Amino acid sequence: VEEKYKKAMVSNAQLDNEKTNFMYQVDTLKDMLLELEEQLAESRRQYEEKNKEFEREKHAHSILQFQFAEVKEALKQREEMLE
Amino acid sequence: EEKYKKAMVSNAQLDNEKTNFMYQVDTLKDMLLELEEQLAESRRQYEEKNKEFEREKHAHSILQFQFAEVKEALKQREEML
Repeated sequence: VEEKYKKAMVSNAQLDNEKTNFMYQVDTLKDMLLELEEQLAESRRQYEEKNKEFEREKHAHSILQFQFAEVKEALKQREEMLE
Repeated sequence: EEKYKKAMVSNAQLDNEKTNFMYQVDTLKDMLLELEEQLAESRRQYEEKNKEFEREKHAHSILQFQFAEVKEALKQREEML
């Protein structure tokens, strides 16, 4: 039937166009997904590299606290010995 | 009225393809939300460390000066012995 087949290929156009829109949609989201992955990986590097600096510092700093508390004591004992 | 069979088959196909894309949109949307959550956290974690590292460096300087003074104040009482 002319009219049944008409509506059908008219529907075929409706669908095929709705489909490519959803297609263009998922790909758009897919891109965003990977874009964010890139950013997240960037961010993880930063944190890691800072944390590494912060450790080197906290370590070095901790070595001094030791030597200082050691020399502070000796100093106190030279002032003690004379009085 | 003979290809009308195949127009309907092509139609049901397309409809279904549309549905599968729909589900994809949904789950991608979820993933994305979960992701900026993570990204944001990471960025926040960085910001606290950078602060933490500035604090450390700063304290580490203060000490370095104190040590330098107390080690030179000690040399003048061990060169005396």
